[PDB]
Formats: sequence, C-alpha cells, structure tokens
Amino acid sequence: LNPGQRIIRDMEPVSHRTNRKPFTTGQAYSKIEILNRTANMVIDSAAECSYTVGDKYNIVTYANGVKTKTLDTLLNVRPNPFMDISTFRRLVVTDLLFEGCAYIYWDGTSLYHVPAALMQVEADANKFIKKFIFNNQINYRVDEIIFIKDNSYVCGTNSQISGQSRVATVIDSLEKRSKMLNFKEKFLDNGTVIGLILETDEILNKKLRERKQEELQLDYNPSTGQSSVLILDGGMKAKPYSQISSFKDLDFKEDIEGFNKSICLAFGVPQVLLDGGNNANIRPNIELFYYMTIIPMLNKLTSSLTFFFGYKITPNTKEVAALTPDKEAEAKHLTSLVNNGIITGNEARSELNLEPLDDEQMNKIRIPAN
Amino acid sequence: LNPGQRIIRDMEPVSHRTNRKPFTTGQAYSKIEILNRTANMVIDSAAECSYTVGDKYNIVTYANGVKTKTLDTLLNVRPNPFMDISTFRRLVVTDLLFEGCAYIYWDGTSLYHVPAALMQVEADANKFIKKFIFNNQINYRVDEIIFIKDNSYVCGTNSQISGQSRVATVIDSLEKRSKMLNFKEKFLDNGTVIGLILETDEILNKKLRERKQEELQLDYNPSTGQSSVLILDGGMKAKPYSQISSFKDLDFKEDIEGFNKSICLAFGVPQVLLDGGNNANIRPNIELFYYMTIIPMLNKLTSSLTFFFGYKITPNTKEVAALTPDKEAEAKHLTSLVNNGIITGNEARSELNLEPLDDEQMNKIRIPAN
Amino acid sequence: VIGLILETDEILNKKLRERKQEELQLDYNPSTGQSSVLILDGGMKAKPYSQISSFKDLDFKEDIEGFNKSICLAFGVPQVLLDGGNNANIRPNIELFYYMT
Repeated sequence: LNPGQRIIRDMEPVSHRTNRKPFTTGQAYSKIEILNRTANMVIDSAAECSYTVGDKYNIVTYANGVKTKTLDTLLNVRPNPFMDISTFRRLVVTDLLFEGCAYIYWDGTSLYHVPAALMQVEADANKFIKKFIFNNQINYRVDEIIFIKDNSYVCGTNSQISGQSRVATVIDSLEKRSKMLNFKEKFLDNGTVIGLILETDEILNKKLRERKQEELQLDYNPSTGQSSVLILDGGMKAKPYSQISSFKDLDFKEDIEGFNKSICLAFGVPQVLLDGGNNANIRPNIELFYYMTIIPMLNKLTSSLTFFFGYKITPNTKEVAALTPDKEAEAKHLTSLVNNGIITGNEARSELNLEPLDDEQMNKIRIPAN
Repeated sequence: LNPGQRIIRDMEPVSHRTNRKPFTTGQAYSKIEILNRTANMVIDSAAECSYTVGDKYNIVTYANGVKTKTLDTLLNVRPNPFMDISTFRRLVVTDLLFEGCAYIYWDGTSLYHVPAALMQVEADANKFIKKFIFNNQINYRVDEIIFIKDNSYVCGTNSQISGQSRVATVIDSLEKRSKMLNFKEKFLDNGTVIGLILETDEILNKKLRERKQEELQLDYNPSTGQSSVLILDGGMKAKPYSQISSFKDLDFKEDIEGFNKSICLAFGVPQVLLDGGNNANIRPNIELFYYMTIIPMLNKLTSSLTFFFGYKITPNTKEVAALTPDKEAEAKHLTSLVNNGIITGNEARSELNLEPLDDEQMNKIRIPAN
Repeated sequence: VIGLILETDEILNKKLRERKQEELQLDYNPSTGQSSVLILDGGMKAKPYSQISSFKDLDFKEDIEGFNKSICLAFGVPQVLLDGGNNANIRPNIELFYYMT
C-alpha cells in the first residue's frame, strides 16, 4: 500500500468536472460545422473498431468468473439487453471526448453505460478510489464501474483522477471564429454603398430632389437604364468621393483558415481527410488518423477493460472500411509467407477475414525445402 | 565513495521544483489547444510502447528477489492492485513532461505511482541521496522509490537532482500567442466602420438629423435599398475620409505560425504529424516522432528501471499501431532471411508478433546449401 | 488603434463629449451597431488621419528565423529534424545529425 496516498486524497479529495462550460460546447456542436463534422468522424471512427479478447491474466480483478465468450459477445455484439453496440460505443467515446473521462457500469452479466457529465469520483484515503457518486444518491462502489481517464493537468498538479476534456479547449477558438465570421455578414448588411454624390449650395425642394434622385439611380444603371452622361446645371457640383472602409480590407480568410486548421488539430484529424487528397495522401492520412489519434482513445478503453476483467483486450480493427489493406500488396505478402513457410495457410485465412478450413495439409507449414 | 560528494551536497542540498508557474501551465493546457494536442500526443504515444525485460545483471540492485515474470506483469499488465497500466504510464509520462522529473514508488510486490509536483529530493553528504520527502512527514527512503530525471541546467550548475520541465519553457510563447490572438478579436469588436462622413457648418436638428442618418444608411445598402445617388442640398458637404488603421495592417498570421512552430518544437512532435502528409511524409515523420522524441523519454524510464531491478528493460514497441512495419517490405526481408538461413522461422514469427510453434524442422536453420 | 478623429474649434462639454464619443464608437461597429453613415453638425470636422507606425513595418519573421537557424547551428542539429522531412529528407538528416555532430 502507498504510504503517501492520504496526502493524495488531501490534495484532491474529489474529481473536478473539466468541461467548464457545457452549454456553449453543446451550442457550438449543434450549430458550428467544423466541430460537428470533426467530432462526428472521431466518434464514429472510435465506434467501428472491434475488440479482440486475448488470453487470461492469472491475476485477481474486480470482475471475476466471466467467461471469454460472454465478455466477447457483450463487448462486440450487444452490451446491454436493452441497448445497441454502436450506440453504447458512441456514448462512451463522446463521453471521453466532450468530458475528460468516460464511465461504464458493470452489472452481474450486462455492461451498462453511465454518462460522465454527472458522475464525480471520490478518492480513498488508502488505496486509489473510495467510491463513485453518480450525480448523488447512487454511490455505485468501485468494483462495478469501468474507469476511463484522459490525461489531465488541472489546477496546480496532475491528477490521479478526473480528466481534461478535448472539446473544452477549442471553445475559445470557436467563439473567435463565430465572431469573426459574423463580422463580415454584419459589415455587408450594414456598410453603405453609393455610386455618386451631387452637391448644391441651395435648397431644391426635397420632394423633387428625391424624385430626381431615383431618376438618376434608375436611368444611369446599364441593366435598367440607357444613359451615361450628366449635364449638371445651376451650379450643382459632383464631389469626387471615395469609399471609406472597403471590403478588401477585411481579409479574414487566412485567420479563418488558421482557426479551422487549429480546430481540426485539437481532435487530431489530418486536414487532408476533410478536404480532397491525392493517392499519395488518402491512405497514409487514414492510417495516421486512425492509429495515432483513435487507437490511443480506444487503448484507454481497452486498458481499463483489461484492468477490470483481466482479459487482454486490444483495439484490433482488421475490419474497418477505412483501413482495408491494399488487396494486391496484402495478397503478395501473405503468399510470400505461405510459400516460404513462416506462417501456416490457416493464419493467412484468418488475416484475410476468412474462416479456417478443417483441412490437414493447411494446418501444417509447407516447408518448401527443395 | 566519492570524495567530492559532500561538496556536491553543499552546492545543492535539496531538489527544487522547476515548473515555476503551475497554474498558468494548467490554464494553457485546459484552454489552449495546440498545447493540448502536442502534450496529448507525446503522453499517449509514450503510453503505447510495451516494455520487454531482458536478462538479469549479476549486480546488487535496490530491488532483489523479484521474478522476471512478476516484473513483466507489473510493468505491462497491472502495476497496481488498484490502478491501470495505461493510466499509470500516462501519469508517469505527464509527470516527466509538465514537471522536470517523475517518481514511481515500489512496494514489496506492487509498483505504485506518486506525483512529482509535490515531492522533493534531498541529496546525501556521502552516497548520492539521503531520502525523498513527499511534501513532508512521509519521508520515503531511496531503496523503495524509482527516480526518473530529465536533464537540467538550472541556476549556475547542472544538477544530478531535480530536472527541467519541457512545458515550462513554452509558457512565455503561449502567453505571447494568446495575447496576439486576443488582439485581433478586440480590434474587430472595437474598431469602427464608416460609410460616409457628411458635414455642415451649421446645426440641423439632432432628432431629424438622426432620422435622416438612419434613413440614409438603410436606403443605400443594396441588400436593403433601391437607391445609389446623393443630392446634398443646403451646402452639406461630404468629407472624403479614409480608414485610419485598416485590418490589413495586422498581418499576424506569420507570427502565429511562428508561435505554433514554437509550441510544437519544444515537445518534439514534427509539424507534419499535425497536418496531412504524402506517402513520403507520414511514416518517416511518425518514425522520427516515436524514435527521436519518445524513445529517449521512455529510455530514461527504462534505464531507471534497469537500475532499480537489475533486469535489462528497453522500450520495445513492435506493437504500436503507428509503427507497424510495411507488410510487403517486412515480408520480403523476413522471407529472404529465412530462406538464406541467417535466422530461424520461429524467430521470424516472433518478429511478426505471432506465437512460435513447436516443430522439429522449423526450430533449426534451413541451411539452403545447394 | 483609432477609427475616427473628429475635430472642433470650440469646447463642447467634456462629459457629453465623452458620452457621444462612446455612443458613436458603439453605434458604428457592425458587430455591435446598426449604422454606417455619420452626419456632423455645428461645423465639427473629420480629420483624415493616417496610421503612424503600422504593424506591417515590423517584419521580424525573417530575422527571427535567422536567429533560430543560428541557434540550431551551434549545437549541430539539422533544421530538418525539428521540422517535418520526406523520405529523402528525414533519414539522411538523422544520420548526418548522429554521425557528424
């Protein structure tokens, strides 16, 4: 046991909600299209990757007596007798994203989801965590909650608990982008556009002055008029005016592009995926996105699962439509291994997502020799 | 024993925390998003690399009697009876990053984590280190704590104690970038936009003047108007004004890009990882990131581990999704090695992350000979 | 940073002058205002001022890049290692760094 755990409790007795302003985040996700699309692709991608359970670690875990097949079916087919697999996975991933942490309940035989927007974790004076408090009055325990924590540095010191919300960091950038974009719309709806100013030093009958004003407006526009010369009489003067604040000054494109690139940067999506990319970009960018962004996100979940159940669980995609291996190269390398005897044919079948055959000559290596 | 160790202790009796301002760093991590993404990539990438324990060094280390398999389980499956593997690695790496150093406690059988933001190291007049003081009154020892130090040159002389926090070098750049970015939104919300400036040397009825100023603004906006000509009567003049301080002057984009490269440079992540890259950019840049940045960072940890336990521990990834070898090239070199008899087939499978199979012909080198 | 410089050759009650200054500031900003034309009465003029020392003059970026290259030069680290490199850039530069430095 850790002799310094009680000081850890004293320095942070309870978890801290990190999505400091939730309503602004919800408003932006609802009515801002870069956050909407980026969060949607991240969550949907973290919902397509299947989980493959491995061997049993001969250790004591919080959940014991669960067989491999039951865990596999509840984790890849249907978690709860009442809820979907993709819905539950998306809920967990969106809790991990929009909130710092993500929480999953564990019944006797079913694996329920609990939102992290209301749960608060209370540290223990002795071990690691005393008891979770969902909103209030729940008081789950610890053996029945799967804890997913995204790394955080909140307040002075990092925390054994809680988590820092990825979406909560882009709120300032989203507000800046929205204000900067609304400024152009209001500038267009407000700024005045004129084509000609005439001046006279004597008052000339406001009614008739206005009538001549619309006469000049309609008559000297090539779409609706067929005149191009003015003969000003009586000393009326034409002031050579200029435009005060032209639209060319408001060059917000570069700043808006910077804000968009930053927002795509925080979630981790490459900018090429949202745009159109060449053949040299699409496959490497899909690989970079999925692996280096999502697979940490799912690795947190799978590590928490292998802590909770003791079964080695890893994010093994091998089936997502975005990372389907190149058929020619994959076939070439699998055939090379099969011919040269490194792997059996059945393993190649398993890699090709086929089903192994109960054949004799395939279950043993070829060993070409001669 | 070192004759000069007492002078070393006299020149620096105790360690000193190097993250001089923790709260500003926390607020930057929580509300500045380039820093969030860079730190998250570094920490998560430093949490995916598995650890392989090698042989036993016949030396007297601080931890004795620990079995190889028990150390492997503690270091790759479950460090604690109460906390995860990914969470533990993430805490250790974020302590190494945001603070200068990182500390890991060691019970008889459990390998607990302790924060480095609170704990101070006291040098020894004779050997190396008297003890470790966690805030106070705990007073761990040295025989039971694992010490991971990031190289530092603080004050006049470099220290065998303490350490330099990489993030603390970035706070000034973060403040500069935040101020520079806030200046643009404040300039937009504060600057004035004018369409016309009409003057008269005599007073024209403020109420009716304001009514005409609303009518004249709404009438000459082509979105909401059907007039474009002015007939100024009574001697009212139109001053040919010009915009005083246009927005085109504030060319902050290059400065903000410089500050973004500022933020990313200190952590070590290449700028291509954040953006999109070609076939020739993604995998080489991920290789640079992992190797050059992370693997020294985990090499500090593994060197401290091999000091503590005496077992050769190295960061052996071989499984991280972002460094999966090219299937075709990997197949080609493995098959060539197997055919030409340099390595056995079983160790080829081992390098393929599969399970070696107990065969008679495969356990020996093929020896092509003819 | 200034938007307007309106001038008057007579004194006009500092308190209300400041009040109208604030009102005309807030009114003629499209973000927080819904007006774009200004009618000046009483002989008040509008001086066509200009920006004295614009931020565009301070082009420090090239000098700052030179200083960064100079700092990275003394230690020996190639500039490609810190940035992103292609297949042709990255491994020869890692080799040059390790070996030569």
